[PDB]
Amino acid sequence: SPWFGMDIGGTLVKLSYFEPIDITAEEEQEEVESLKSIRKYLTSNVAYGSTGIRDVHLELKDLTLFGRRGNLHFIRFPTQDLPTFIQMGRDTVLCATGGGAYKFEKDFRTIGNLHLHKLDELDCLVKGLLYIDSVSFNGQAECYYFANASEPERCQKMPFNLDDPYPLLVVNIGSGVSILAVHSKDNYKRVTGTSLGGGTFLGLCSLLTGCESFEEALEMASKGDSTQADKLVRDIYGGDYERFGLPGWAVASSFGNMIYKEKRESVSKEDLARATLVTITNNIGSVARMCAVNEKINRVVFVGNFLRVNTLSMKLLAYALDYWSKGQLKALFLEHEGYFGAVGALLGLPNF
Amino acid sequence: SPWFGMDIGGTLVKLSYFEPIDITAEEEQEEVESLKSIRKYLTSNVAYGSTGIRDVHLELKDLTLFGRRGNLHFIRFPTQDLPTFIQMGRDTVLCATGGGAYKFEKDFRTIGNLHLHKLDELDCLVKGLLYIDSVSFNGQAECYYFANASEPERCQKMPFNLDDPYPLLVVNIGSGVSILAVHSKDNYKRVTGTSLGGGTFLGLCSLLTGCESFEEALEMASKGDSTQADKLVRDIYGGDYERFGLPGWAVASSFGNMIYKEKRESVSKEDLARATLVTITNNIGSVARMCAVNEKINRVVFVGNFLRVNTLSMKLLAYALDYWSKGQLKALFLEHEGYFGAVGALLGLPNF
Ligand SMILES: Nc1ncnc2c1ncn2[C@@H]1O[C@H](COP(=O)(O)OP(=O)(O)NP(=O)(O)O)[C@@H](O)[C@H]1O
Ligand SMILES: Nc1ncnc2c1ncn2[C@@H]1O[C@H](COP(=O)(O)OP(=O)(O)NP(=O)(O)O)[C@@H](O)[C@H]1O
Ligand SMILES: CCS(=O)(=O)Nc1cccc(CC(=O)N2CCN(c3ccc(Cl)nn3)CC2)c1
Ligand SMILES: CCS(=O)(=O)Nc1cccc(CC(=O)N2CCN(c3ccc(Cl)nn3)CC2)c1
Ligand SMILES: [Mg+2]
Ligand SMILES: [Mg+2]
Repeated sequence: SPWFGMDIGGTLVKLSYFEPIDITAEEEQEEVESLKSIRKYLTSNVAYGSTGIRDVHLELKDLTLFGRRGNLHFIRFPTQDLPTFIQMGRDTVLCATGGGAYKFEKDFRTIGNLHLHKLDELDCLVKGLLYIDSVSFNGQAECYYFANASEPERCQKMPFNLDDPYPLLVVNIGSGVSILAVHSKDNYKRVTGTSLGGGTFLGLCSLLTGCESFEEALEMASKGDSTQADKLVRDIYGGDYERFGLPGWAVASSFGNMIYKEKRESVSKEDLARATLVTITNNIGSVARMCAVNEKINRVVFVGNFLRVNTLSMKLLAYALDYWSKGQLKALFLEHEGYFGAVGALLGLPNF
Repeated sequence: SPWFGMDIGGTLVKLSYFEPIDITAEEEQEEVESLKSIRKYLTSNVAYGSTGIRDVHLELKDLTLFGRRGNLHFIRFPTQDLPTFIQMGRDTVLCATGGGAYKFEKDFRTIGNLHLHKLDELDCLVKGLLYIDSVSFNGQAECYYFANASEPERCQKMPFNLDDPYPLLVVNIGSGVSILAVHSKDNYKRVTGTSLGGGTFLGLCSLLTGCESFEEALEMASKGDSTQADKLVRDIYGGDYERFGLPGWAVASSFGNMIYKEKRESVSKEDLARATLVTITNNIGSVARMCAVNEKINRVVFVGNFLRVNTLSMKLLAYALDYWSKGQLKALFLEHEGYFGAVGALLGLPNF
């Protein structure tokens, strides 16, 4: 049976596959032809169907897992296309997490003799994050931060060490946002959550700009000016609100300038895309800072796929968390953002 | 000179006017004709120009202020129409607060011999809130709450006593949101703020629904179904996420269902109006709960004009704060929501 780990989220399905590389000549013969077909199909292709993609750059090579050496692959496709994935399988023990592990449980059982073990989203995320950081990113650091995020000419990506990870605040930005407090390998809790996450950015941007992909929305946002839609502190005061340390550039009312008809007619759809990204990202950073202060944790790590190929939100989170906390909080990022739940699910395989 | 108090916000100008009713026959003669014209104009009309409105139902009658008896009037008009207000005046000591007191300072000085004293937004709000509650709403309670907000058949407006107000968390929902911690009459601080406030609701609703007024947006929202645009917990899990006490009706991703083109074509503009209101209101309630727990305050009072003639957001805030805090936090409301800054400004008159 192939070694899979699956995280079926509200938007994307994340799959981690361990490809054995220490296969003996005897094991090759005893290998069923289906096992050879799936290993070939997954390793000989980087695009599966019309919506499946293998993130080759994230592959962990020559990893010792469950006593065998192999390569850890990372694959994603939209949850909307899961019925196609299941239909291909109908023509194995599967450890699955995320909300879709429960919603689509009966659908997975349509595969004959398939064993489905539902694992919790929290346990898989924590165990997956701690594991990937422990085995490193092919010798490189899994965790990184943006040094000197306050100054753009110095803002550069730099590695960060998590050999003593606790305490840790995990901000999972998926369709929504989940915030976890990790005090030990077995002591972690979900602090809170907010429904304004990646789905809000993509949903609002589609309504406002007509964008047809997450990548197209980011490209629109890169060419836009969010101040054309947002009302700033200087729009209300004429300058900085120094009594409470609020600079003039700070946003006072997101989309606040859109109450005037003349500015709705002048705003570009690139501006609305940027304003949507800024609004969602700033609110997540503010909520993350509030939970960090209440939980008394100074390291805040951001995961989920809202931040993939999304450097603007990362830089925005890095600058915001450093400025507003006056340097006491650290925004941290991980190379394998959206796959930790799938890895944690795969790590539950020996328990069955 | 007339006794005015003005709060020039980013969206609305709030004006409090004390009309003397104990005027003697000698004072009437010594009264200049301009003083008689303005008192007549403000008391003989409920609509000033095309955008000014006097909230007659909020008037405080037979109030003893500064040693004289009189009526306290409450008037509002859009900040966009302030140049008209100033032009009418050009053809008096004015205590003004809000961001517009600084932005439009030079404009007020165009009125000959006018004395403009800028007062801070925080001091006027706290002093205005505590004053109106102390003198009551014509014998009735200024503060009220929604009892049994968990059960709709029992949810009813009930008075609330604030004779010992401290501690108190004030959530000022204007264009943005400001959150204040009030520990005493002279010990209060701005905890934090979020740019997702009333301006975000009105701005986004105008972009999505083409609404042309705050009242029209609320009427659209009353006829809509926010679940047509929001992705719920049951949309991701198929039911309740009982591991973390999340019911199936809870929103997992605001506007999250709008990532699918088929649902963007099926959603009504009434649904988008409701989803905008719910998204903004729920996020404010969640932020208010987080600040209340960190500040260790159990009474959260909501002010600003985002909640005027807006019972849905009030009921939403009342239900959310009671449910998610498991009954430990209380959502409180005040009859004179958006005028406390203007009252506090007027109360600074003896200091000049
Ligand atoms: N190719 C993509 N398609 C859709 N969304 C993408 C894509 N790439 C990045 N994203 C962003 O990543 C977010 C989803 O991230 P993800 O962590 O996978 O959430 P999820 O697990 O599927 N939902 P949830 O059940 O709440 O965890 C989307 O809302 C987008 O903002
Ligand atoms: N007639 C109205 N016109 C516009 N907005 C209204 C109106 N009535 C209620 N509102 C709502 O009330 C919000 C403004 O409330 P308000 O407390 O007066 O803010 P403000 O003080 O002018 N802005 P700020 O400078 O940030 O305090 C608007 O964003 C609307 O959501
Ligand atoms: C990965 C879990 S998921 O699959 O269910 N998706 C998901 C993603 C983000 C948020 C949520 C919902 C959530 O966490 N809530 C707790 C905090 N809330 C509030 C709201 C108002 C108030 Cl006054 N107080 N608290 C709103 C409800 C779900
Ligand atoms: C009445 C005062 S006003 O006139 O200036 N209007 C106004 C209304 C609401 C909010 C604001 C701005 C504000 O309070 N901020 C502090 C908290 N923020 C963040 C953002 C990200 C992070 Cl990581 N941490 N903190 C954002 C900035 C202004
Ligand atoms: Mg997820
Ligand atoms: Mg205001």
